[PDB]
Amino acid sequence: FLFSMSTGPFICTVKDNQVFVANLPWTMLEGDDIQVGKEFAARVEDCTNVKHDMAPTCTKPPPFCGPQDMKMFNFVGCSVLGNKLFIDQKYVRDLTAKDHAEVQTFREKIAAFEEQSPPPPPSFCTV
Repeated sequence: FLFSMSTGPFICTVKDNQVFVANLPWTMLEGDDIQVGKEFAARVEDCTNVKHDMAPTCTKPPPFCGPQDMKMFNFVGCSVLGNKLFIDQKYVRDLTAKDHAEVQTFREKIAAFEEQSPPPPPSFCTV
């Protein structure tokens, strides 16, 4: 398809200080949080690969995994997670009001297309 959407929680882990949420580079840990990232990452690997348990009671995601109920929108060319934009799996910027407007226009066009010339992806998916 040309669109998919979901609500958290998403899989969260850390590699080389980089926090990944839904496979996107959400934020990077510094200072006294670095070791916390290491412990968490270990916990995630143990929970997932050894216990075969992905429940938060096992993984215990720290607050740096972001809001556990944030929304994700996937378009052709880019994705929005929470209020952050990613292109080619790289953070671009925080969404602006205009960006949110494009998201709703796209959702409304996808709806139109469904009951129906598919909508083009939001302009922010380019460059």
